[PDB]
Amino acid sequence: LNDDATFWRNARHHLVRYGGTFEPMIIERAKGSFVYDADGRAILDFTSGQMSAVLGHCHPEIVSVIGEYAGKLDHLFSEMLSRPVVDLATRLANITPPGLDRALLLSTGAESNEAAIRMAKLVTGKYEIVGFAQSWHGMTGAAASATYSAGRKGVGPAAVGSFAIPAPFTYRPRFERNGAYDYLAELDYAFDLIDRQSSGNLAAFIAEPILSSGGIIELPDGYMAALKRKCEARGMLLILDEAQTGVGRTGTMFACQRDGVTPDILTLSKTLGAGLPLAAIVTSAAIEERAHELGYLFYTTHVSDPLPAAVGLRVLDVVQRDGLVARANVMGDRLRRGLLDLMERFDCIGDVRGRGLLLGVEIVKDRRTKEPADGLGAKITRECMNLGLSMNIVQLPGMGGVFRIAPPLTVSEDEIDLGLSLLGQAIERAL
Ligand SMILES: *Cc1c(COP(=O)(O)O)cnc(C)c1O
Ligand SMILES: [Cs+]
Ligand code: NA
Repeated sequence: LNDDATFWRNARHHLVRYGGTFEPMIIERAKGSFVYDADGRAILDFTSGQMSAVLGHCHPEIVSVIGEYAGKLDHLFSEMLSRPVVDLATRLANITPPGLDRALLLSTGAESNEAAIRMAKLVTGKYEIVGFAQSWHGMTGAAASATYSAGRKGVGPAAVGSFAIPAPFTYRPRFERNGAYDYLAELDYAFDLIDRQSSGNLAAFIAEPILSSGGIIELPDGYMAALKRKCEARGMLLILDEAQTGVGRTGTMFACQRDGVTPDILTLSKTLGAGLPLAAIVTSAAIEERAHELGYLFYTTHVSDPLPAAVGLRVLDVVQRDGLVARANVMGDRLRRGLLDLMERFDCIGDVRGRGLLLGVEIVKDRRTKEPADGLGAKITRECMNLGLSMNIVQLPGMGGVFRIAPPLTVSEDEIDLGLSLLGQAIERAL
């Protein structure tokens, strides 16, 4: 049972709390689309762990590659190359858009964004970084300085030159022109303000193609292209953080492929490691050559470690051959349809958005007022867990609570249906 007195005693006495509250269960195993508590109760994992397990839990091919390299080639001095590293870097060059040629293999998402930001500052000779007002790029210094959805208070100044602009959000538009939401004009207006504040040192703009922590805000048609042009006109690099959108989750191998806009640097992490700590940045040959000429440094314990690289390569092999990018579209559309059906039934569902298997459901009190539903969102989430459905709701000011729904790309039709059913029941009893 989950009530193990000594487990909870040790947890309270010895864990640093780091945000939120801990779930009241003891997870003892995980397999595929489910995690199991100490009573053996299966819980449907509708967030793929921490928005990361694209192949689901304990996929046999990952188990196989992990054990193989753990016993054969594990960790190396960072100046020593090995085949998993060169193969993964080569695969990444080959599956990312033309213009992204060279990779750096790291461990975490914040870390990949730090490497990208450092590279942009170095090759531009500048230091100001612009991100979105509802962004999430990680907890470490430069990534946190460009993170606006949370965490900026109580911990002193952010990095010098940190700026944000509003993200285009079609469900809660606040910039009108000719009686309609003109998000491109909003983007111009924002950059004019950036330009006036800048010391003339804009190095890069960093962006998630779909803002996850910020409420599953998808950049609308033509926005990314317009953003890239704002960067080009200012000699800024565009860094796209695909920690959650990359590796097929949104229905294309990388979300940047949907808009056809190729960033100067692409960062990958959560979905690349599929649960394991592996991350990466990919950039063009021209930018990498210039960074090298200027002495680029990003040396870490695990940079180019063969075991993580071997895992990432197996993850890409599985996604490609089992056609998991396509599954994200088919299971994603099945899930979306089911969510829209719930929306037909429940007035509290104000919006269903997102792409592929990265969907968002926003809870409101009034669909006309779009008034956030205080407490209802939390209620629904608690009822889901009681029903055996693991969910996550994110709450930002001026917005209703948003469920972030991201099941493994290996999720079955019956599992999508089970989730939709448990969600409807949870709403029914939360009301
Ligand atoms: C998870 C996340 C990060 C941070 O990755 P960590 O491994 O937590 O440092 C970076 N970018 C996005 C968009 C993420 O959601
Ligand atoms: Cs290493
Ligand atoms: Na490429």
